[PDB]
Amino acid sequence: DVQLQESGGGSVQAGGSLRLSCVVSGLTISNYCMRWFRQAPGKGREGVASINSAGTTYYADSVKGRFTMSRDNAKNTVYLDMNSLKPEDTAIYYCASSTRVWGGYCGGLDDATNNDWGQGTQVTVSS
Repeated sequence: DVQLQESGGGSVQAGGSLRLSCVVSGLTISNYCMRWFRQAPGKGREGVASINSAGTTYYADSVKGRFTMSRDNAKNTVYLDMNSLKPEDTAIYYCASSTRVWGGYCGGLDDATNNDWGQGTQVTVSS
């Protein structure tokens, strides 16, 4: 039974940084593509970052450089470090594992199929 629990969302001002956490239960996160998605207000859910079993990371065009994803295997937890946040980063950030893919590789960033999903965490970035 795969459970993902996000935390660390909050209000921050543009320029600032935040760190999100996603604690995973029922899977070893090293063996899967783990992912961050987000849904901005009124918008469809979008891919943000992902990390394959080799710990290689891929990032969406709009966040590359600024955002970084990593992994802590002893805690079975996945992080997103968001640096130089902008008003457009305001969204519910959701963590996911590509549970139903055989392989440790990642689908495309915007590939919301094959996943178990957490519940989301709110990030608000004021001007």
